[PDB]
Amino acid sequence: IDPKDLTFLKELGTGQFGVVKYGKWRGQYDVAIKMIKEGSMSEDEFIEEAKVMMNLSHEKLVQLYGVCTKQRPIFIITEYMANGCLLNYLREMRHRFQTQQLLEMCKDVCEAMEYLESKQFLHRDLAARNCLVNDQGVVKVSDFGLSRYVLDDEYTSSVGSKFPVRWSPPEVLMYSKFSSKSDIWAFGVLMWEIYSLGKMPYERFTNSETAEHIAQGLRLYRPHLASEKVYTIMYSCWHEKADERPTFKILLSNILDV
Amino acid sequence: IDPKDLTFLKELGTGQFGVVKYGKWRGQYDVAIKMIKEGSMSEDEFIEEAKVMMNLSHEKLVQLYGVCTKQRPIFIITEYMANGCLLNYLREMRHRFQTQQLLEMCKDVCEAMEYLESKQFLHRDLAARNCLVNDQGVVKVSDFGLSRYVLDDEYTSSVGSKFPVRWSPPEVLMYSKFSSKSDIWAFGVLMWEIYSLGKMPYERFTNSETAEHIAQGLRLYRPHLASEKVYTIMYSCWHEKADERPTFKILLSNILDV
Repeated sequence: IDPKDLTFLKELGTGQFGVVKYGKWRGQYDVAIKMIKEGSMSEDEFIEEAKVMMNLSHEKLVQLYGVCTKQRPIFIITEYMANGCLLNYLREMRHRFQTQQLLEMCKDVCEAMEYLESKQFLHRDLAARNCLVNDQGVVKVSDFGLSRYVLDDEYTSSVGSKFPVRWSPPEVLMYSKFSSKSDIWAFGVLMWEIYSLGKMPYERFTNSETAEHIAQGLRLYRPHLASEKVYTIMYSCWHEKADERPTFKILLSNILDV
Repeated sequence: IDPKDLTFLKELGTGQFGVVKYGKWRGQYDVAIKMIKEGSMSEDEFIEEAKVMMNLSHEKLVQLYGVCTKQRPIFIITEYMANGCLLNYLREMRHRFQTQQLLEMCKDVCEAMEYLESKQFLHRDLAARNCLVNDQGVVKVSDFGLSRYVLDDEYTSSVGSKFPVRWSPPEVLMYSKFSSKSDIWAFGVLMWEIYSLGKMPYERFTNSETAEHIAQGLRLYRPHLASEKVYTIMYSCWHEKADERPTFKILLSNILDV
């Protein structure tokens, strides 16, 4: 797909596969190049997923411009985000953050998650680490792709694994019950990450300890920067009964009038 | 611990935790700084494994210098390797090798592996992608960070996410039974990678067909740049019956004999 030759300057780092560099595609589009390894991925494996992900377009989703559908480290080309990942942004030196802009971030993410919701597309791993910020301060969700879809009512996929845990519903922390409502739980933790200015969820807990506590009733406390209403919103995402959880559509409305 | 008395440069090697970056340490030690991430993994956790890794040392093992687990993002500095990973090395400008350079590389890796074996430390992910090459052309094995210094000879794990199936023996393919002989198998495949000049194992297969292929007792074909003798040593690594697969000391003695 992507004409393998384009401008290239430095690199960025890593997300879910390998090294992501930087360059200019079509002499007008700034891009980040996601590299794999010619010993795992292939032009025949992701062709399906590539087309499907390109079906995902929204100003709040980091866009996949194209992929080098050939063989060797797959040179996938995405939207260059000048300010890096949200996690590093929140902790930014000069913490000049007002609740006004803090909420805007939750809004940018919610809009993106809202359209993914509508499009019936699960993110699987929603967290501030998987969100990028561009030169304008706009937060857009990325690291989606191998992120699941849905079918009759659920699935299984890779049996046995290590999930992020903190951003996961008690359902998944035990028998990996991923659903439309799984991303909802993680979105609340993300909101928490936002109002926490980068604070890692469940700090002072281990993964095994965090897992046991969520089931018993343990939840995230209100961050000093969040208002009572903002805490209500993020907390609606954590009902152990997935059915009682709101949609990104509702989550979007409530956020718009806080 | 390590006070950040480093500078900054550019892109570098990767690992399942992430990529690394360039800098100089305590005068003139070229280092590649890897991130473990923010909060996710805590200072206390890595401390043990850090002590354990720094106790490892062989000129054919990429050395860990220190840990910068200073609350915020945990960093690790390993020795910088100018030519990058062996996989990239095998395909790039250096492509024009000779059997002499191919066997030398297998020896470098077998020297580092024999050493790990004597220290009961297993490398659960040996592949060409995990080896790095310095400016002298020396090949060193890396990314054995998460690897386990298993006290007991039989090893059990947690497992999930995905598996580098193309370098795994059937008992790892079936229930993650890693041991010394699991590395031997993976090393044997690495040899096939060296000799086929950086080609991916079973590229027309899928992770599932590869498992079926191995289940039939079939392995990786003799590459045109390997003698019947060189093929005999790598082929031994894939015996199926774990106890019929040679030790790294024997493999190294085989390699030397020529």
